[PDB]
Amino acid sequence: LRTPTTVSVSDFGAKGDGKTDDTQAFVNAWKKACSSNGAVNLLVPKGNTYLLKSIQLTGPCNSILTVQIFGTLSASQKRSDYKDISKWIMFDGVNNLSVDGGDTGVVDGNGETWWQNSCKRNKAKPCTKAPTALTFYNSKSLIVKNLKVRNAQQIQISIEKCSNVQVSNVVVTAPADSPNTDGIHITNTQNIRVSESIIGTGDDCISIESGSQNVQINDITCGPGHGISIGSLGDDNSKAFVSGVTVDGAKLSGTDNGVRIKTYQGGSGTASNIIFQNIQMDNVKNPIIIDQDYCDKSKCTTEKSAVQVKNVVYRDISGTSASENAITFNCSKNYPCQGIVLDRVNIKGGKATCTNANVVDKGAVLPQC
Repeated sequence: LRTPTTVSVSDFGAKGDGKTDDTQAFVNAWKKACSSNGAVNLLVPKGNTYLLKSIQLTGPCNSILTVQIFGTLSASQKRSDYKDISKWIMFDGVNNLSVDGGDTGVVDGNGETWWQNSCKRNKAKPCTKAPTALTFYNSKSLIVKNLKVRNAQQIQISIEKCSNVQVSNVVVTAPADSPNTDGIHITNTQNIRVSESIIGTGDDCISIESGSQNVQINDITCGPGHGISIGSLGDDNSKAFVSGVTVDGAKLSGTDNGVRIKTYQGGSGTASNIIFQNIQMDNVKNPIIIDQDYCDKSKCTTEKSAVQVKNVVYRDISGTSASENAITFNCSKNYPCQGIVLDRVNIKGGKATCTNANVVDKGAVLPQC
Protein backbone atom coordinates (compact mmCIF):
# COMPACT_ATOMS: atom_id res chain seq x y z
CA LEU A 1 0.00 0.00 0.00
CA ARG A 2 1.08 3.58 0.77
CA THR A 3 4.61 4.42 1.83
CA PRO A 4 4.31 4.70 5.64
CA THR A 5 5.44 7.74 7.62
CA THR A 6 6.72 6.56 11.01
CA VAL A 7 7.38 8.57 14.17
CA SER A 8 9.17 6.26 16.61
CA VAL A 9 9.60 6.93 20.31
CA SER A 10 13.17 5.74 19.69
CA ASP A 11 13.75 8.98 17.77
CA PHE A 12 12.94 11.02 20.91
CA GLY A 13 15.27 9.38 23.43
CA ALA A 14 13.12 6.51 24.71
CA LYS A 15 15.60 3.96 26.05
CA GLY A 16 13.20 1.03 26.35
CA ASP A 17 14.88 -0.76 29.27
CA GLY A 18 11.92 -0.67 31.68
CA LYS A 19 13.97 1.32 34.22
CA THR A 20 14.54 4.68 32.54
CA ASP A 21 11.50 6.96 32.55
CA ASP A 22 10.52 7.33 28.89
CA THR A 23 7.42 9.49 29.47
CA GLN A 24 8.80 12.70 27.94
CA ALA A 25 10.01 10.81 24.87
CA PHE A 26 6.44 9.60 24.36
CA VAL A 27 5.10 13.14 24.88
CA ASN A 28 7.40 14.56 22.20
CA ALA A 29 6.79 11.69 19.77
CA TRP A 30 3.06 12.28 20.19
CA LYS A 31 3.52 15.98 19.41
CA LYS A 32 5.34 15.10 16.21
CA ALA A 33 2.94 12.39 15.04
CA CYS A 34 -0.22 14.28 16.06
CA SER A 35 0.80 17.49 14.30
CA SER A 36 1.87 15.76 11.11
CA ASN A 37 -0.50 15.54 8.20
CA GLY A 38 -1.78 12.38 6.56
CA ALA A 39 -1.28 8.79 7.70
CA VAL A 40 1.24 8.40 10.53
CA ASN A 41 2.42 5.39 12.54
CA LEU A 42 3.50 6.20 16.10
CA LEU A 43 5.76 3.23 16.81
CA VAL A 44 6.54 1.63 20.18
CA PRO A 45 9.25 -0.80 19.01
CA LYS A 46 8.80 -4.53 19.60
CA GLY A 47 10.93 -6.22 22.25
CA ASN A 48 11.43 -3.21 24.54
CA THR A 49 9.79 -2.16 27.80
CA TYR A 50 8.90 1.51 28.30
CA LEU A 51 8.33 2.80 31.83
CA LEU A 52 5.68 5.53 31.79
CA LYS A 53 4.16 7.85 34.34
CA SER A 54 0.64 9.11 33.67
CA ILE A 55 0.39 10.38 30.10
CA GLN A 56 -2.33 12.25 28.19
CA LEU A 57 -2.31 12.00 24.38
CA THR A 58 -4.56 14.87 23.35
CA GLY A 59 -6.24 15.52 20.03
CA PRO A 60 -7.71 16.37 17.68
CA CYS A 61 -4.74 15.69 15.41
CA ASN A 62 -3.94 16.65 11.84
CA SER A 63 -2.84 13.07 11.19
CA ILE A 64 -4.70 9.81 10.76
CA LEU A 65 -2.85 8.06 13.57
CA THR A 66 -2.03 4.38 13.96
CA VAL A 67 -0.38 3.84 17.34
CA GLN A 68 1.66 0.64 16.93
CA ILE A 69 2.16 -0.61 20.49
CA PHE A 70 4.46 -3.47 19.56
CA GLY A 71 6.58 -3.38 22.73
CA THR A 72 5.59 -3.28 26.38
CA LEU A 73 4.32 -0.23 28.29
CA SER A 74 5.08 -0.43 32.01
CA ALA A 75 3.33 1.77 34.57
CA SER A 76 5.05 3.68 37.33
CA GLN A 77 4.08 2.38 40.75
CA LYS A 78 4.61 5.79 42.39
CA ARG A 79 1.26 7.39 43.23
CA SER A 80 2.80 10.87 42.82
CA ASP A 81 3.56 10.05 39.15
CA TYR A 82 -0.15 10.35 38.23
CA LYS A 83 -1.49 13.79 37.32
CA ASP A 84 -5.02 12.34 37.48
CA ILE A 85 -5.00 9.44 39.96
CA SER A 86 -7.86 7.89 37.94
CA LYS A 87 -5.86 7.74 34.68
CA TRP A 88 -2.59 6.20 33.55
CA ILE A 89 -2.62 6.33 29.72
CA MET A 90 -5.44 8.47 28.33
CA PHE A 91 -6.24 9.28 24.72
CA ASP A 92 -8.31 12.47 24.81
CA GLY A 93 -10.25 13.82 21.85
CA VAL A 94 -8.46 11.87 19.11
CA ASN A 95 -10.60 11.12 16.06
CA ASN A 96 -9.80 8.48 13.42
CA LEU A 97 -7.45 6.80 15.91
CA SER A 98 -6.27 3.21 15.53
CA VAL A 99 -4.28 1.39 18.22
CA ASP A 100 -2.61 -1.80 16.99
CA GLY A 101 -0.64 -4.10 19.25
CA GLY A 102 0.42 -6.34 16.37
CA ASP A 103 -0.31 -9.37 18.60
CA THR A 104 2.88 -8.57 20.56
CA GLY A 105 2.23 -5.31 22.42
CA VAL A 106 1.45 -5.37 26.13
CA VAL A 107 0.07 -2.62 28.37
CA ASP A 108 1.15 -3.58 31.90
CA GLY A 109 -0.28 -1.59 34.79
CA ASN A 110 1.87 -3.28 37.48
CA GLY A 111 -1.29 -3.28 39.57
CA GLU A 112 -0.34 -5.61 42.43
CA THR A 113 0.98 -2.86 44.73
CA TRP A 114 -2.22 -0.89 44.11
CA TRP A 115 -4.33 -4.01 44.76
CA GLN A 116 -2.82 -4.82 48.16
CA ASN A 117 -3.46 -1.20 49.18
CA SER A 118 -7.10 -1.53 48.11
CA CYS A 119 -9.78 -1.44 50.79
CA LYS A 120 -11.48 -4.56 49.40
CA ARG A 121 -8.24 -6.45 50.16
CA ASN A 122 -7.21 -4.70 53.39
CA LYS A 123 -10.05 -3.24 55.45
CA ALA A 124 -7.61 -1.23 57.60
CA LYS A 125 -7.12 0.81 54.42
CA PRO A 126 -9.21 3.66 53.01
CA CYS A 127 -11.01 3.14 49.73
CA THR A 128 -9.21 5.07 46.98
CA LYS A 129 -9.53 5.45 43.24
CA ALA A 130 -6.73 3.74 41.32
CA PRO A 131 -5.73 4.54 37.73
CA THR A 132 -7.43 3.14 34.68
CA ALA A 133 -4.61 1.58 32.66
CA LEU A 134 -5.91 2.58 29.21
CA THR A 135 -8.63 5.17 28.58
CA PHE A 136 -10.12 6.31 25.28
CA TYR A 137 -12.12 9.50 25.81
CA ASN A 138 -14.09 11.68 23.38
CA SER A 139 -13.01 9.77 20.26
CA LYS A 140 -14.94 9.20 17.03
CA SER A 141 -14.12 6.39 14.59
CA LEU A 142 -11.84 4.52 16.98
CA ILE A 143 -10.15 1.16 16.38
CA VAL A 144 -8.39 -0.89 19.09
CA LYS A 145 -7.04 -4.27 18.05
CA ASN A 146 -4.47 -7.03 18.53
CA LEU A 147 -3.43 -5.71 21.95
CA LYS A 148 -2.89 -7.21 25.40
CA VAL A 149 -3.65 -5.30 28.61
CA ARG A 150 -2.60 -6.92 31.88
CA ASN A 151 -2.57 -6.21 35.61
CA ALA A 152 -4.16 -2.76 35.47
CA GLN A 153 -4.05 -0.64 38.61
CA GLN A 154 -7.85 -0.66 38.54
CA ILE A 155 -10.00 -0.56 35.39
CA GLN A 156 -8.08 -2.12 32.50
CA ILE A 157 -9.64 -0.52 29.40
CA SER A 158 -12.23 2.25 29.53
CA ILE A 159 -14.04 3.65 26.49
CA GLU A 160 -15.85 6.83 27.52
CA LYS A 161 -17.80 9.40 25.47
CA CYS A 162 -16.76 7.62 22.28
CA SER A 163 -18.62 7.05 19.03
CA ASN A 164 -18.23 4.50 16.22
CA VAL A 165 -15.75 2.14 17.92
CA GLN A 166 -14.34 -1.25 16.93
CA VAL A 167 -12.37 -3.33 19.46
CA SER A 168 -11.15 -6.67 18.15
CA ASN A 169 -8.71 -9.43 19.17
CA VAL A 170 -7.66 -7.98 22.52
CA VAL A 171 -6.59 -9.90 25.63
CA VAL A 172 -7.33 -8.47 29.09
CA THR A 173 -5.95 -10.36 32.09
CA ALA A 174 -5.60 -9.88 35.84
CA PRO A 175 -5.87 -12.23 38.85
CA ALA A 176 -9.36 -13.33 39.87
CA ASP A 177 -8.97 -11.68 43.29
CA SER A 178 -7.64 -8.35 42.02
CA PRO A 179 -10.08 -5.61 43.08
CA ASN A 180 -12.21 -3.62 40.64
CA THR A 181 -10.17 -4.58 37.55
CA ASP A 182 -13.03 -4.19 35.01
CA GLY A 183 -11.91 -5.74 31.71
CA ILE A 184 -13.60 -3.43 29.20
CA HIS A 185 -15.60 -0.55 30.68
CA ILE A 186 -18.01 1.15 28.27
CA THR A 187 -19.61 4.39 29.38
CA ASN A 188 -21.49 7.07 27.42
CA THR A 189 -20.38 5.35 24.21
CA GLN A 190 -22.53 4.74 21.13
CA ASN A 191 -22.04 2.43 18.12
CA ILE A 192 -19.34 0.11 19.46
CA ARG A 193 -18.46 -3.49 18.66
CA VAL A 194 -16.17 -5.64 20.82
CA SER A 195 -15.38 -8.91 19.07
CA GLU A 196 -13.10 -11.95 19.19
CA SER A 197 -11.57 -11.11 22.57
CA ILE A 198 -10.51 -12.84 25.77
CA ILE A 199 -11.04 -11.36 29.24
CA GLY A 200 -10.00 -12.93 32.53
CA THR A 201 -9.84 -10.36 35.29
CA GLY A 202 -10.83 -9.47 38.85
CA ASP A 203 -14.15 -7.73 38.19
CA ASP A 204 -16.63 -7.36 35.33
CA CYS A 205 -15.29 -8.80 32.10
CA ILE A 206 -17.38 -6.16 30.32
CA SER A 207 -19.27 -3.40 32.13
CA ILE A 208 -21.74 -1.17 30.27
CA GLU A 209 -22.70 2.07 31.99
CA SER A 210 -25.13 4.92 31.37
CA GLY A 211 -25.28 6.72 28.04
CA SER A 212 -24.34 3.51 26.21
CA GLN A 213 -26.24 2.81 22.99
CA ASN A 214 -25.80 0.26 20.19
CA VAL A 215 -23.28 -2.06 21.84
CA GLN A 216 -22.31 -5.31 20.10
CA ILE A 217 -20.32 -8.01 21.93
CA ASN A 218 -19.43 -10.93 19.64
CA ASP A 219 -17.28 -14.02 20.26
CA ILE A 220 -15.74 -13.31 23.65
CA THR A 221 -14.45 -15.58 26.38
CA CYS A 222 -14.90 -14.46 29.99
CA GLY A 223 -13.32 -16.13 33.01
CA PRO A 224 -12.20 -15.32 35.59
CA GLY A 225 -14.41 -12.29 36.14
CA HIS A 226 -17.78 -11.05 37.31
CA GLY A 227 -19.40 -11.62 33.91
CA ILE A 228 -20.92 -9.33 31.31
CA SER A 229 -22.89 -6.66 33.15
CA ILE A 230 -25.05 -3.69 32.27
CA GLY A 231 -24.59 -1.33 35.20
CA SER A 232 -24.26 -0.13 37.72
CA LEU A 233 -27.15 2.11 36.67
CA GLY A 234 -28.78 4.87 38.68
CA ASP A 235 -26.24 5.22 41.48
CA ASP A 236 -26.20 8.59 43.25
CA ASN A 237 -29.88 9.00 42.25
CA SER A 238 -28.77 9.43 38.62
CA LYS A 239 -30.97 9.20 35.54
CA ALA A 240 -29.72 6.21 33.54
CA PHE A 241 -30.12 5.39 29.86
CA VAL A 242 -28.95 2.22 28.11
CA SER A 243 -30.44 0.99 24.84
CA GLY A 244 -29.59 -1.58 22.20
CA VAL A 245 -27.08 -4.08 23.61
CA THR A 246 -26.46 -7.44 21.95
CA VAL A 247 -24.13 -10.10 23.33
CA ASP A 248 -23.97 -12.89 20.75
CA GLY A 249 -21.51 -15.74 21.17
CA ALA A 250 -19.83 -15.85 24.57
CA LYS A 251 -18.33 -18.47 26.85
CA LEU A 252 -18.28 -17.64 30.56
CA SER A 253 -16.37 -19.96 32.89
CA GLY A 254 -16.25 -19.77 36.67
CA THR A 255 -17.49 -16.19 36.78
CA ASP A 256 -19.26 -14.54 39.71
CA ASN A 257 -22.10 -13.63 37.33
CA GLY A 258 -23.12 -14.73 33.87
CA VAL A 259 -25.14 -11.99 32.19
CA ARG A 260 -26.17 -9.31 34.67
CA ILE A 261 -28.22 -6.12 34.83
CA LYS A 262 -27.63 -4.16 38.05
CA THR A 263 -29.43 -0.94 39.04
CA TYR A 264 -29.60 1.19 42.19
CA GLN A 265 -32.61 2.25 44.23
CA GLY A 266 -33.21 5.97 43.81
CA GLY A 267 -32.10 5.92 40.20
CA SER A 268 -34.30 6.93 37.31
CA GLY A 269 -34.27 6.38 33.58
CA THR A 270 -34.36 3.21 31.55
CA ALA A 271 -32.39 0.20 30.35
CA SER A 272 -34.05 -1.32 27.30
CA ASN A 273 -33.54 -3.45 24.17
CA ILE A 274 -31.01 -5.95 25.52
CA ILE A 275 -30.23 -9.36 24.01
CA PHE A 276 -27.98 -12.08 25.46
CA GLN A 277 -27.86 -14.98 23.01
CA ASN A 278 -25.65 -18.00 22.23
CA ILE A 279 -24.06 -18.04 25.69
CA GLN A 280 -22.26 -21.01 27.26
CA MET A 281 -22.12 -21.14 31.07
CA ASP A 282 -19.37 -23.33 32.55
CA ASN A 283 -19.83 -23.46 36.34
CA VAL A 284 -21.10 -19.88 36.55
CA LYS A 285 -22.50 -18.19 39.64
CA ASN A 286 -25.65 -16.14 38.91
CA PRO A 287 -25.85 -17.20 35.23
CA ILE A 288 -28.80 -14.85 34.59
CA ILE A 289 -29.39 -11.99 37.01
CA ILE A 290 -31.32 -8.73 37.08
CA ASP A 291 -30.89 -7.15 40.52
CA GLN A 292 -32.49 -3.81 41.47
CA ASP A 293 -32.14 -4.04 45.27
CA TYR A 294 -28.93 -1.97 45.38
CA CYS A 295 -28.40 1.30 47.26
CA ASP A 296 -25.21 3.36 47.52
CA LYS A 297 -25.37 4.17 51.26
CA SER A 298 -24.68 1.93 54.28
CA LYS A 299 -28.34 2.28 55.41
CA CYS A 300 -30.82 1.99 52.55
CA THR A 301 -34.21 3.70 52.60
CA THR A 302 -37.47 2.66 50.99
CA GLU A 303 -37.13 3.06 47.24
CA LYS A 304 -38.86 6.09 45.73
CA SER A 305 -37.46 5.72 42.19
CA ALA A 306 -35.89 2.99 40.08
CA VAL A 307 -34.34 2.38 36.68
CA GLN A 308 -37.00 0.77 34.48
CA VAL A 309 -35.74 -2.43 32.79
CA LYS A 310 -37.68 -3.49 29.60
CA ASN A 311 -37.06 -5.76 26.53
CA VAL A 312 -34.42 -8.20 27.72
CA VAL A 313 -34.05 -11.41 25.72
CA TYR A 314 -32.10 -14.43 26.93
CA ARG A 315 -31.81 -16.78 23.97
CA ASP A 316 -29.89 -20.01 23.32
CA ILE A 317 -28.22 -19.96 26.74
CA SER A 318 -26.85 -23.30 27.88
CA GLY A 319 -24.75 -24.76 30.64
CA THR A 320 -24.24 -25.28 34.37
CA SER A 321 -25.01 -23.04 37.35
CA ALA A 322 -22.65 -22.81 40.31
CA SER A 323 -25.31 -20.80 42.18
CA GLU A 324 -28.39 -22.01 44.03
CA ASN A 325 -30.41 -19.77 41.68
CA ALA A 326 -29.43 -20.03 38.02
CA ILE A 327 -31.95 -17.30 37.13
CA THR A 328 -32.59 -14.33 39.43
CA PHE A 329 -35.04 -11.51 38.64
CA ASN A 330 -35.15 -9.15 41.66
CA CYS A 331 -36.88 -6.17 40.09
CA SER A 332 -38.33 -2.97 41.46
CA LYS A 333 -41.86 -2.98 42.81
CA ASN A 334 -42.84 0.47 41.51
CA TYR A 335 -41.06 -0.15 38.18
CA PRO A 336 -41.37 -3.90 37.49
CA CYS A 337 -39.23 -5.55 34.83
CA GLN A 338 -41.19 -5.75 31.58
CA GLY A 339 -40.80 -7.83 28.44
CA ILE A 340 -38.30 -10.33 29.79
CA VAL A 341 -38.06 -13.25 27.36
CA LEU A 342 -36.48 -16.65 27.98
CA ASP A 343 -35.98 -18.45 24.67
CA ARG A 344 -34.25 -21.87 24.61
CA VAL A 345 -32.56 -21.47 28.01
CA ASN A 346 -31.12 -24.61 29.66
CA ILE A 347 -29.06 -24.03 32.82
CA LYS A 348 -28.77 -27.08 35.08
CA GLY A 349 -27.63 -27.03 38.69
CA GLY A 350 -29.80 -24.13 39.66
CA LYS A 351 -33.32 -22.88 40.33
CA ALA A 352 -35.11 -19.69 39.16
CA THR A 353 -36.26 -16.82 41.41
CA CYS A 354 -38.49 -14.14 39.89
CA THR A 355 -39.97 -11.08 41.64
CA ASN A 356 -41.69 -8.15 39.91
CA ALA A 357 -40.64 -9.63 36.56
CA ASN A 358 -43.02 -10.11 33.65
CA VAL A 359 -41.39 -13.12 31.99
CA VAL A 360 -42.37 -14.92 28.79
CA ASP A 361 -41.25 -18.47 28.00
CA LYS A 362 -40.46 -19.35 24.37
CA GLY A 363 -39.57 -22.96 23.70
CA ALA A 364 -37.62 -25.18 26.07
CA VAL A 365 -36.79 -23.15 29.19
CA LEU A 366 -35.07 -24.60 32.26
CA PRO A 367 -35.41 -23.51 34.97
CA GLN A 368 -38.76 -21.70 34.88
CA CYS A 369 -40.06 -19.07 37.26
